[PDB]
Amino acid sequence: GEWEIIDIGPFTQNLGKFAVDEENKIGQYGRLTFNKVIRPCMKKTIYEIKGYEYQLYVYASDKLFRADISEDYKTRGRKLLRFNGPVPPP
Amino acid sequence: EWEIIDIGPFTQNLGKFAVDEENKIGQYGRLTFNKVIRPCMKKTIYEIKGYEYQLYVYASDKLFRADISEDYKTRGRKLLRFNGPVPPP
Repeated sequence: GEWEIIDIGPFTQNLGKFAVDEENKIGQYGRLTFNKVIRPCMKKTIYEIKGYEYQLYVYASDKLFRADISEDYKTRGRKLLRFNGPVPPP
Repeated sequence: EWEIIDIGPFTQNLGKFAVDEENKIGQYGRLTFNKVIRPCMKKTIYEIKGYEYQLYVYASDKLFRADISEDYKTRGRKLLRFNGPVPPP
């Protein structure tokens, strides 16, 4: 799915040390001394839209072509991937 | 993952862009755009942005709940929340 349970090895423990260190920067508690991270540890893989791809039946010089275009999400920057033809009508 | 969109002005505008970019390379002589017809397909491309972690961490022998965000591209980490003390899982 999008959520995953990971193990409590060095990488996970190091996350724990990071939490405590950043918490001491704020100070909502007393200076904290890192002990250990215990199970369970949850990992959420965050997905984001990069861009889009379009498939298009397009007439040019009275010839049927199949054109594909990629568009970026943030910038709407467009690019032509492929342009083949003539091809048969749907 | 695949989606059908109508052949309205926006779609036609994609057609105008495809022909124009083809003229720049030129693998089909000078072409003149006419129109785009059905069906038009749209595939939405997703990419990993980062990660969020839920931790049970002992600090000064108290059990806290910590949430940390980690970015995919930059490896940048941030502490989102830090509550406690909390009961053992």
